[PDB]
Amino acid sequence: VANDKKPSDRIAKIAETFVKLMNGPFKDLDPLSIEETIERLLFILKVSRYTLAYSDIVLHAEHNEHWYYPGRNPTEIADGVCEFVSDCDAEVIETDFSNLDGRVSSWMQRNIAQKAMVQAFRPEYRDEIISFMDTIINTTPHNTQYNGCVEFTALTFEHPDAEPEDLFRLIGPKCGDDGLSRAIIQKSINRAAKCFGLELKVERYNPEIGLCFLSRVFVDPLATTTTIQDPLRTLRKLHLTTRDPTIPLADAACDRVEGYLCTDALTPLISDYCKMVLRLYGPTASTEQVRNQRRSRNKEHPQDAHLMKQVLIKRTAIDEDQVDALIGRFAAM
Repeated sequence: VANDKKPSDRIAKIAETFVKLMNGPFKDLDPLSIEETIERLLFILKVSRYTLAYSDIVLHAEHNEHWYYPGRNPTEIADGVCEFVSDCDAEVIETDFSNLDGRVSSWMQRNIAQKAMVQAFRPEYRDEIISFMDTIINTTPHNTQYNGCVEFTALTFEHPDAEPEDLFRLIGPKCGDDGLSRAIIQKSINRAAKCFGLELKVERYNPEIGLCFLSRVFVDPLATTTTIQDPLRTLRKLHLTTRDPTIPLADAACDRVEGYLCTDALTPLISDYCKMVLRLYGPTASTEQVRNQRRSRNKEHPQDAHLMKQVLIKRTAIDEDQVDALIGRFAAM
């Protein structure tokens, strides 16, 4: 659903200041060769060749590590999240956007992303990048840029008397559709989204139900960095498999449970399901080398185990006796 909601006059100066702060000290850049882009990490290649270099140079710089979390290993993500929650003393807010790529306006697209790319890249490459942006208007970096712009707008609205550089220095971790911010702008974020024309969903941090971030649940971010898959999103749908019909059910289930072990080995109410899938569909599945040579293969802390159990129960609103009964039923099947 395309939208053409231009922002107000005042917000334009805030957006320009945010873009300039994003530019930082990297005035000049050069495009990457086709071979280097191909070995990095059709239609994706032509934009990737420039966008990967732009991200790696500007968005992964010294003065842009405060907010651009997108682009780091999951261990690095967990470390950053724990550091941010320690800094904010467990006072953080979560942002959940609905169809951001389908809702970003033309003015935002042509005044944030296009401006940033043109300022980052060399003048001799202006035509190619502008043509690529025009083709885009009619991937990953766009969401991060939108999140950074919205964070800058919120910070500018919260403290209009501070210098833009100091305001932007407080930008918290942001990664695409998910991000973190101070809880003091919980109500003012909705007005900023309305001014830009975006829809924002915000939820106050609650230790009883855990914290939601990148479909990951932090059981107790104050002390431990233990983290698990989001139970709210996956439990209601994990019993149904959305793989293509051509794949046997056993191979898809095996890949799903292998990923779950790789990410959620010691999570209550999921380990039992994964083990029962491995016990039932496991022997009936095909050879694992066969599925490793098949395209659809990629189409999918012990100390606080008690606390993780209680946090999962709080997340799923299931009584402990009910949880034990469910665990017994799952294991005995």
